[PDB]
Amino acid sequence: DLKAFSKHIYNAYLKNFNMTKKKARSILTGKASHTAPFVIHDIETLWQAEKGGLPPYKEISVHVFYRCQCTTVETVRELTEFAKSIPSFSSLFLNDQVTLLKYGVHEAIFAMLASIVNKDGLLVANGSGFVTREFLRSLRKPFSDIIEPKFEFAVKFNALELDDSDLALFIAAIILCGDRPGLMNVPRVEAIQDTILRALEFHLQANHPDAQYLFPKLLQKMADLRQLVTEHAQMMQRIKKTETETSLHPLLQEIYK
Ligand SMILES: O=C(O)CCCCCOc1ccccc1CN(C(=O)c1ccc(-c2ccccc2F)cc1)C1CC1
Ligand SMILES: CCCCCCCO[C@@H]1O[C@H](CO)[C@@H](O)[C@H](O)[C@H]1O
Ligand SMILES: CCCCCCCO[C@@H]1O[C@H](CO)[C@@H](O)[C@H](O)[C@H]1O
Repeated sequence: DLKAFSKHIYNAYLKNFNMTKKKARSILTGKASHTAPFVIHDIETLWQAEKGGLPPYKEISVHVFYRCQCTTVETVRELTEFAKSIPSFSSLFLNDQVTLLKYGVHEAIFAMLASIVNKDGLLVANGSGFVTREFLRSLRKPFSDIIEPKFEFAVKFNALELDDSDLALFIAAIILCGDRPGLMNVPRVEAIQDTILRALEFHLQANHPDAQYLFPKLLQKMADLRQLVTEHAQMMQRIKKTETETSLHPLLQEIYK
């Protein structure tokens, strides 16, 4: 049953991800709690944020880079358990599960990223802090170059105004993608992806009645995410080749192997 298929993915989304877009958006607006997030806009406030774990300190731009690794790695662990909560996904052999996570987590991460982003920055520390975009721009290359492209995508992505129910299905479609290199059972995954996209279109018709061309637009965003991630990978291989003092989390090294 497709209606129940969708609802199961929605529950897995709520059960496995720390913050919903509804949570984040209320913070970024200021309705939620009378204590707004602590703004990190420069070195001082960055230091104050740390006061109130990671590899040896090298410098500020690299410190930010490590904080980013921690969030990506943490989000990978949530995507893994969210995917595992999808019965269709757990029926695949374990190696096929790894292939899809290896080549899908980053696409899923930059799509979820938009939920905690606005034109001015993003949330950190579970909504307790807000890092400004101008500050992340002030970092030295190539760390400023690896951050700014995501904001440009996030702002155009938020213009679609998806709610958490849309995103749950949207993320499952990104993970269950038959195009990944080295997949063993392509037709199985192709079928699963087709069921999700069908349920996604069915969902959007109900959830966004007066939103036209929303489904083809999201398919275009999926294509955009492949471009964004591929560019991100090149910049990562740049850091690995030119930033000797910058280490990489082993899990991410396996993804970029
Ligand atoms: O290849 C990989 O996967 C690793 C390299 C990723 C580097 C690029 O990361 C990004 C690019 C654009 C936008 C956001 C991010 C990082 N993310 C965060 O949520 C996030 C977390 C913490 C801080 C932050 C905390 C305290 C002090 C200053 C900080 F900057 C900032 C952003 C997204 C999960 C990817
Ligand atoms: C199901 C448990 C037994 C699984 C044994 C099959 C191992 O396959 C390996 O899967 C990896 C991606 O997942 C690839 O990177 C490797 O090249 C491939 O050799
Ligand atoms: C939690 C899983 C998400 C992270 C996936 C990382 C997978 O890395 C790959 O694992 C394969 C066998 O495990 C190796 O054959 C590949 O060389 C390696 O690139």
